[PDB]
Amino acid sequence: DRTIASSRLRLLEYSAFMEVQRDPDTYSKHLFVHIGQTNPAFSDPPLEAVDVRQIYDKFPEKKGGLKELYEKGPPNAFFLVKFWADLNSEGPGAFYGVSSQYSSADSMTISVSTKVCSFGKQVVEKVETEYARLENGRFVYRIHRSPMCEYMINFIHKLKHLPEKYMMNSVLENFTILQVVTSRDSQETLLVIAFVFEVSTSEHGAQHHVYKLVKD
Ligand SMILES: C[C@H](NC(=O)N1CCc2c(cccc2-c2ccc(C(F)(F)F)cc2)C1)c1ccccc1
Repeated sequence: DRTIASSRLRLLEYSAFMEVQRDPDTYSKHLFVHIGQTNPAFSDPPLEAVDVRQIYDKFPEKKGGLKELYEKGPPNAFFLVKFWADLNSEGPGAFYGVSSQYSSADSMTISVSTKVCSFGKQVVEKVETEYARLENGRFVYRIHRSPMCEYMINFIHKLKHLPEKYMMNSVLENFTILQVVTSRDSQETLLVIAFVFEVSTSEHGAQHHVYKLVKD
């Protein structure tokens, strides 16, 4: 279906942004990485596969770690997403947030873990609980303007400081984010997304690419 979905849950949209208030009337918002709600086109080809074994070490090993999650399954829930971040956006106290939306055929309470990882070691984990709302023959879950942690704020600023993009990509090669969305009381896994990043060498802006994770 070329979507980031598992039978239990679907990630409709994902956004990481900075917002600034130019004047009291006007606010400017720049998106670092963006995934939008797109309709599946009949024409579209299947998602390519990446052997999960090959990305194990980019994420912590023991627990909350790909190998273990993937053994727990369900293996249809596991995806990989490659962002090309737009790093061309400033002042003190602009707001840094992450805004996402999910859809389901059921109503649950979902818990969203987000581990920022460096060199496969996790530097921080957020945990968010989100509740179901009903629309369109589906239940949706909205996460509005969730704050960015400061690690990531410092990382983005200092990463933008670097003189050349190829350096940025050198730093990014051991930067990952692992996101696991569970049902809160079940702790059943609904959706796991591994995230890897590259700086957009084009001025084309934010791009992404989705691959299914497999264990042949
Ligand atoms: C709730 C909050 N979520 C986050 O902080 N984040 C971080 C930033 C981020 C996220 C998702 C996708 C992409 C990015 C991102 C990464 C890199 C770059 C670039 F351009 F710099 F490479 C640009 C955008 C989610 C959180 C709080 C505490 C602990 C962990 C998480």
